[PDB]
Amino acid sequence: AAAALAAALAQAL
Repeated sequence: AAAALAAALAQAL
């Protein structure tokens, strides 16, 4: 979950 959510953020921005 940590990685999944971190990555979401990265892509959005």
